Amino acid sequence: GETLGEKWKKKLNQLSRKEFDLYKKSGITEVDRTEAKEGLKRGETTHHAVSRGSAKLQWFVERNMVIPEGRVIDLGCGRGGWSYYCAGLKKVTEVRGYTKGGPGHEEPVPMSTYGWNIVKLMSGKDVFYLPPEKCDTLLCDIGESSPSPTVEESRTIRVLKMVEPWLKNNQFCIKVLNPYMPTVIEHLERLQRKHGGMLVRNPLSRNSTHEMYWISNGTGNIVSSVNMVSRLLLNRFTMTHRRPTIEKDVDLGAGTR
Ligand SMILES: N[C@@H](CCSC[C@H]1O[C@@H](n2cnc3c(NCc4cccc(Cl)c4)ncnc32)[C@H](O)[C@@H]1O)C(=O)O
Repeated sequence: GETLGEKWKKKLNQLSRKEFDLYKKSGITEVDRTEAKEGLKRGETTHHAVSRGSAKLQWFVERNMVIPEGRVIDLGCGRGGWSYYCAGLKKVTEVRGYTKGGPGHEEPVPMSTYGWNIVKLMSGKDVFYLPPEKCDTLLCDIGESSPSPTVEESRTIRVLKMVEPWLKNNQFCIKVLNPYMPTVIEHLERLQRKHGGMLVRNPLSRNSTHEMYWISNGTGNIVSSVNMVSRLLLNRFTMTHRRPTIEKDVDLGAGTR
């Protein structure tokens, strides 16, 4: 090839575990989960986001990169961070989340946070087998990291192919697990011409993944954005651990819509 991303990946795989754990959060942003974790351990059902995902999606929404509305589909919902977040938003009328669950996979967590009544989370659902449904907002956070970039290329292309029939001039935010492999870039470019949007790096993502998100509201050069991330992540190998920038987690409140 060999792409910058592929060079990054080789370096990452060389790291000792100790080096890996220091590198993965070096200079990133993260929300302080202390209060939420404690609440959730005690079975508290209000205010707390169930995962770091609520803040991650919030970052895109507060920047208008995706603007959830009407019927929201959340593919690979896990515990439900994206779903519960969207459920509290003014333009949102219904949230449908699908996730695999079972061994190796997070189950949805029931909560009584704001707007929980327009929300249904369904486990036991492999979205590769789901036929597309009409939706006003399509979200997808699927993509499992692997030491092998060709395994990740395969997973990423599977996701891109799976999501396309759900895209019908709607709002969207889709995880692209490995955006640097050449075949992925071709698919993304084709998809961009057809459905628009842009690839964006979220500052809350760990340095241990090259994930970027395809969001509906933006434009830009995919190849440039991907290389920018590869250079960033590579540069973060060169210095001692920079402690992450710590921000407040989201308060999702209580009550119905
Ligand atoms: N955003 C969330 C955090 C969510 S993190 C991502 C979540 O997605 C779930 N998951 C993984 N593969 C899945 C699959 N098909 C398999 C598959 C694999 C690759 C490509 C395709 Cl098309 C299909 N079908 C359904 N769920 C899957 C996984 O258990 C995790 O909870 C939060 O805020 O909390």
